[PDB]
Order: sequence, then C-alpha cells, then structure tokens
Amino acid sequence: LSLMPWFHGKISGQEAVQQLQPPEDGLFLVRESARHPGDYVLCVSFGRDVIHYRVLHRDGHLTIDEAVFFCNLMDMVEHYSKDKGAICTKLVRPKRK
Repeated sequence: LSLMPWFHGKISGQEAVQQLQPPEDGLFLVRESARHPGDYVLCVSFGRDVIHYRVLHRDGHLTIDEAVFFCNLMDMVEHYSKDKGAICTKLVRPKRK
C-alpha cells in the first residue's frame, strides 16, 4: 500500500481536490481519513467535479457500497478500474503523489 502510486496517505480533502485538477474523468487517488482513523477516502474526478467515497471497514474487510467488500485497497482499486459498480465512473489514471 505504501508503494501504490495512487495512495497519498495523510492529505486533506482540500489537498486531494487540488491534486485532481485539471479535471480528467477517472483520475483518482486514495487518502487516509482524519475524522475516521483507519478509514480511507477514494477521490475521483468525474464531470469536472471531484467525487469522494468513504471506504468503510466491515468484518475486517473494506467497502464503499456495503454490497461488495475487499480484503485490501489494492483489490478494491483493481476492481473499480475494471467496472464502475456503485461509483460514478471507472478508475483510470492514478494521480501520483
């Protein structure tokens, strides 16, 4: 996870929105949640906006939609790069840190 190009660690929501400019559909990053210790936020550029998804923990697993769960963030990002599922658009380019 420390080696993931899309993982920006402890950056704020405002810093994440600034990182995802100029808008590019599917441009994305993952950050750590400050208000929810241990949780994450997946930030994705869509329709010139930045959409934020809280990544929750359920039974040790990770989830955005509480329908599909993953063991780790890497499997979650690989999934949402193949099909958008519950999120607005597929993950395409990782915004590098």
